Parts: sequence; C-alpha cells; structure tokens
Amino acid sequence: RPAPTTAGAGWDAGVGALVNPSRRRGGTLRLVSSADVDSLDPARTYYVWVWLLQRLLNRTLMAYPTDPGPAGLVPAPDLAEGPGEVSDGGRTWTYRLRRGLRYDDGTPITSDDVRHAVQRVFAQDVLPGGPTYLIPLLDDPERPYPGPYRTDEPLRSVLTPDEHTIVFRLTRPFSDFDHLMAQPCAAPVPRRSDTGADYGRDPRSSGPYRVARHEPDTLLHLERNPHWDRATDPIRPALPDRVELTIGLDVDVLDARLIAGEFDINLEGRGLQHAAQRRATADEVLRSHTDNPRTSFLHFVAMQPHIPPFDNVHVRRAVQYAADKILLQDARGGPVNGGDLTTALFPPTLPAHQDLDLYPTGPDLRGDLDAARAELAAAGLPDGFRAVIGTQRGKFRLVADAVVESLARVGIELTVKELDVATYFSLGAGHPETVREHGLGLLVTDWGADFPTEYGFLAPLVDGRQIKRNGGNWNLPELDDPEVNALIDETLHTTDPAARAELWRAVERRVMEHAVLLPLVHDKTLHFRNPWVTNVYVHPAFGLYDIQAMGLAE
Ligand SMILES: NC(=[NH2+])NCCC[C@H](N)C(=O)O
Repeated sequence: RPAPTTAGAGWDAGVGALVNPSRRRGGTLRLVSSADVDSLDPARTYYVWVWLLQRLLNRTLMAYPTDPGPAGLVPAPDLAEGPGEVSDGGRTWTYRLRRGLRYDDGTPITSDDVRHAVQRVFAQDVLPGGPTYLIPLLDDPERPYPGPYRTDEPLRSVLTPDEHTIVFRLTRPFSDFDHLMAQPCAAPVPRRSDTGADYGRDPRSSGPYRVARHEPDTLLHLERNPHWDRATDPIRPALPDRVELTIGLDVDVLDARLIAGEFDINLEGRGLQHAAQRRATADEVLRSHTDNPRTSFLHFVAMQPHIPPFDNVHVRRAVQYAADKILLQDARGGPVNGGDLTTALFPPTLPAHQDLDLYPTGPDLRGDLDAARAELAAAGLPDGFRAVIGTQRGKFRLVADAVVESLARVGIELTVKELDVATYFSLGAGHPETVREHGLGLLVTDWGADFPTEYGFLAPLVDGRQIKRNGGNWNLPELDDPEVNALIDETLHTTDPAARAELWRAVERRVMEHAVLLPLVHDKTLHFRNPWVTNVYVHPAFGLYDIQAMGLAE
C-alpha cells in the first residue's frame, strides 16, 4: 500500500532512532537519484551520498557504526580487529587486520592493499576527485612520494610488518586518524587489480555488494559479493539480495515517484523539493513518513580582509550587527523550513558546541543598527561604504539579496556578483585569485565537514595552513592567525577529549572575535521514507539515511 494511504512510524521517527527494525533478508532495494555517481573508484569520490553507497561496496579499517545515536560519530573497527593503536604522542597509528577476508573475485585482502589504497591518493594526476587529508600527514617534504604508478618503492611512512598489520608514521600528531581510515579512499585496493584511471569501470569490492552494472546517467545495479563473510563484519547487515539505483530524474519527478512508492528511498538525499515539502508537511499521513534532521552543513557569509575595507575588524563587526537573521533565514526557506538559526559555527553534534554570540542582533534578531553604526564609526566609515557580495544563482542569490537589504539600513551599499554554480568551489568563491579579480569582500556559501569532528568541521574554514591558493579553498577570509593555528595543533596531540573540547571552544571564540565569518543557519532537510523499508535511520555522521542498513518488509 503506497505511503499516502497508510500511516508510518511518525514525524522524525528516524532521527535519533531506528524505524521498522528487521533482520529479514531478501528483495531488491529500489533507490533513486537525480545525479549519477561522481566515481565508482573509491578514491575518487567526494559526494556524501556516494560515500554512503560505498558502505555497501567496500570495507575499511574503521567504519562508522550502524547506530542512530551519538556513538554513530565514533569510528568502529571494521576490517581492523580494534581501533587504531596510538603511540608517539599521536604520531604513530597501528592497525591489525582480520585474517582470511576476501574480495569479490575470491582473492585475499592484505595490509599491502590498504597501503596501496593510501598510496593511490598521492597519484593526483591519475586519480583526482577524492579527499587528500592523508597526503600532508604521510608525505616526506624532503623526499616526496610520487604515487604508486611512478615508483614501486612503498611510501616510507607506511609499514606492513606482515600481511595483517599496518603502521602509519605521521608527520605530526593527528587525533582524528580513525576518521581518515573510515573514508572510502582508504578502502583496500589490491595492486594486482588496480587499472589506475580505469579502476571505476571494474573496481574490486570488499563489502557485501559488488557492482553488477553501471550505465552512465541511467542506472547502477549491485549484487551480493559471494565472498563477503557476514560472520566477520560487525557493521553491515546486508539484507537486500539486490540494490537497484535509478539515475537522472528531474528532482520533482523524483519526489513524485518516490512518494507514489515507485522507488523505496532517495539515495542522493538532497531532501524533498518545495512542492513535495508542502505536500508532505501538510498531510498527517505523509508527515508520519518524513524525517527532518540537521544535515550538519553550516550556511554562512565570509568576509575577506584582503578586500578593503574588510581588512578593518570594525567594518566586519558592523556587518555582523546589521545582519537581519530572520530575513536571512527566510531567504533560506525559513519562516518554517529555513534550517536552524545559529550565532556560532560548530554543529550541535560536536563536543565543542557552545553558547557564543559576540554580536547579538537585538531583541527581535533583526539587527542591532546602533551597534553597527558605532562599529562603522570605529572603522572611519560612519556613513557606510560600497562593496560587492559574491554568490551563486538560486538559493544563495536570495540570501545575498537579504544581505544587501540588511546592510543598506546602515549605509553599506552592496552590489551582487554571481558566479558559475558548477565551479563555485574550484574557480569561484573557492579560488583566491577570483575573489581578488572581482573584489568580493563578502561571499555566500555553505559547508559540511568531511568527517564529524571539530578539526574536520573548522580547520578547513579557518586554519592558515589550509588556504588553497590554486582553488578548492575553504578558508575564504584566508585567516592565518598563528594563535588559532597553534591552538588547532594543540588539539591534535591532546588525548583527553574534554581538554580537547575546551581548546576548540577557544579556537571558535577567537574566530568569532576576528568577525570574518557570519553564521546564518545550520541546515535541515526533509527525507521521505516508504513504510516497507526496514531499519531506516538518519546516520548522525552523514545527515542522510544509512542505506546499507536497510532491508525490505516481507
Ligand atoms: N564527503 C562529503 N562529506 N562530501 C560533502 C562535503 C564536501 C565539502 N566539505 C563541501 O562542503 O563541499
């Protein structure tokens, strides 16, 4: 019976809890996406939803557990027997592999294959597209590693004492290393099957499923991996016999067919679009099949000290005070569906999350214009000034327009520069030269961490060492405060998680003191779940349903 005709578990039932629990194996899970995968090479994917799909295809040393609660944020032993063994003050990480495990072709998984996967990341000329956190942590600047296609000498910082042991000797302490071991670029790839640029056409699988067929822009079918051993996998229930992804639908077409029951779940997970949002949130039966989680993305405005007059802290504080947070949230969808207002940066899933509101916007949250004008006077610009805000067409433009309206009230006169959506991070707001070319003193953007920790969340946004001069830059103000950098370094060797949280609170406070980032909202989304899908929950590390946990009702 289609969803509109029978009530489900209830609004938000899959947020922090598991809906429709079952161990029943069998059936075909019908997934849908508006977009094709970015890559089927585990090293070359960045899409959050493809990382989710990778939980079906490939195992890793550590993986996020199948848990809707806070424990879901802590990597658990997967291919490893236990969590990474830390020595040398957070600089050496040792893992011990489970024995006798096999790929889909029946061949053995060994520590050499995990080293090979990590080595492949270095071949950015052949395998671009995935995360590269591992490179600075493992590369010797005095003796650079050119990747495994250009030399057969192994990476010197990665030891394999035997077939079931791997040791990573890092260039610096790194508290969050288990998280890097949970990313798909660290899933084992045996060198014997590594076809390099072509690997995605026929990747090996260590997970419960393997690729049966991929037809670009059309479909992806997965079948069981006959060599995966259920008894050896503490993460994956592997309930369906088959997973079939339909690719390429218009987003409203997708929502309509999903709600009609023609597909079980939206894999891409961008949420219901406006039309279906209205329909679902208004209907008592449809509400019972909907979850409204935080996505852990932050929507914010960045201000760039390299673009006068934004070099002046008082100019930046004036902007913070004059922000109409209500208007800005409304631009984000927000009378009722505009995410969650925030005056700070960390999502509330992180330990360091704190009350921090250095520039309050008045009793109605619409702006403290007196405070803003006083800041403008401090800047020597009491009547305001002219500037340019960079944005994208669409939702980001409505937000930019809300900034224009907000700031006009204190004589800050903004014009809007739109930049190409596709390349916004590579060549647009994410490229320091572009920001200078168009004189973009303000930039509208959003961000989600590549792993659910304070470092993963905040370092790319504020750490001076993370400024990407050639594009893909996420530190838009190009903040390079040695005190912030030093505090971040301290967190990375601090073993005690509580002391670590306090240091991160100091970092976030210092960042807000600089006033280079204006937080707007933490984003939220509406996911629809058909009632015959079992084990549905929003994975706290992803903000999307954990597809791999799902089954089908009898
Ligand atoms: N694997 C992921 N978490 N992908 C989505 C986030 C990618 C990147 N941090 C961004 O905000 O654009």
